[PDB]
Amino acid sequence: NLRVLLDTAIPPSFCDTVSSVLLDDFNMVSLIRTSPADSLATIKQDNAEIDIAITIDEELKISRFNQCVLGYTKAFVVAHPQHPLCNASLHSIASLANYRQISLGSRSGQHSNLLRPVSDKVLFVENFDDMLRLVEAGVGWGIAPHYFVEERLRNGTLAVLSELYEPGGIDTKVYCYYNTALESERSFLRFLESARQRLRELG
Amino acid sequence: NLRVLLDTAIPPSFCDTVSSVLLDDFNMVSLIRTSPADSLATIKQDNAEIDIAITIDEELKISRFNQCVLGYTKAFVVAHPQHPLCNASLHSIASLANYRQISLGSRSGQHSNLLRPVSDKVLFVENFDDMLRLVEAGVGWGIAPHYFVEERLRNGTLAVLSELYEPGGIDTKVYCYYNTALESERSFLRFLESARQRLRELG
Ligand SMILES: N#CCc1ccc(OC[C@@H](O)Cn2cnc3ccc(Cl)cc3c2=O)cc1
Ligand SMILES: N#CCc1ccc(OC[C@@H](O)Cn2cnc3ccc(Cl)cc3c2=O)cc1
Repeated sequence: NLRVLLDTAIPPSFCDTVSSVLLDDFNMVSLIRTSPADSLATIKQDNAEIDIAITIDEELKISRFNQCVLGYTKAFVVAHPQHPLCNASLHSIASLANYRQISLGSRSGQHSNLLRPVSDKVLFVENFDDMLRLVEAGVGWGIAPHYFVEERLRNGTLAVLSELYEPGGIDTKVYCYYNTALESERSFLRFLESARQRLRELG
Repeated sequence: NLRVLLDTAIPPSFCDTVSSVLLDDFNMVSLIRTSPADSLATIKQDNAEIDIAITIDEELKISRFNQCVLGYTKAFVVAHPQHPLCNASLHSIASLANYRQISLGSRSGQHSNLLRPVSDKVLFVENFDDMLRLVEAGVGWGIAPHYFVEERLRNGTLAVLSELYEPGGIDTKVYCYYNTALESERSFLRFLESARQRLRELG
């Protein structure tokens, strides 16, 4: 009985080639979604008995778990096309700390260095859809995975601000936190390669 | 009079296409090398009057400076080919926290989350050459830029441990910390693109 956690920032499609692989080796496989901001909070609860977590969030050592890199995914800073900072200049990008940010909140109330909001003017939400609702309505700017803002960008309903900061979008590591048991377990190594293979393709 | 800081982790070659560009626009251009672990410590000293810093080190806001991404470079965990952990398994990689690490030290004595040593058994050095001296002699393992360990790897004098953690080597962002003045300054934007172009090629 394997239990896998995937945060909202992982493409849902990524699951496709992965869950096939696990199911070839494991007979029961449970899949769980959390906010990127709740992933690590969740695996630390011992009763949660999570075996593997795929998440963008980073911490330097979780008691029962080793860490490794599955690959990279792109996220963008986005606002209402006629947001003040729409011109996307370097002065614009510096000033994100002053303008209202739509951030993912956390059960634990606390945030990693990676996921903490950057502005004093913050408005917390439980998922990216809620976030992008308020960003379309010009309530604030937010940062969200490619696969969320892909549609709304071509539709002209949202504008990118991030390009002069990180051209091509903000590259962000997809980490795999795994219960120590699964080191020297050919099942997990089998998963690890196909998972990497899969996430290279989505690039 | 421009003053640019490049840490040891930046390929020396990167300077080539860059310093040409700056010199087309700026008439005096001073180039300074520090340890990655001293880069940000240095620019914070006000008398240091650094205008631009190219460094792998990360912090969330430095008073007088904005941040952006120039691109990505690869670093590897390396040891003596017959180091205990030479087999490079996931149990090996987890155990790096127990075996002696050769780390870059810092004037400020303190380290960023990114650059802090991961093991209790640490031996500090001022540069990568000193580091790789002691790692060849099996004194410990260390992590160093590609361009340092490139030679010693083909020569069989050093072995990679990092592959099952991050296949292809540990991708690490090259950041550009720049004095706020240089936002809305076509000279700097001119530098910013060629710098990105240059560092894409070195990939
Ligand atoms: N232009 C610009 C640069 C810029 C980048 C990040 C900025 O802050 C966002 C922070 O609130 C927390 N953060 C950071 N990196 C993430 C990566 C991926 C994903 Cl999916 C979510 C996040 C995320 O929430 C601000 C400015
Ligand atoms: N196998 C394995 C995974 C692993 C990665 C880093 C590990 O820790 C190194 C730390 O001491 C501080 N660090 C982190 N990332 C760096 C990136 C580039 C460069 Cl050039 C230097 C550094 C660096 O010194 C340990 C294990």
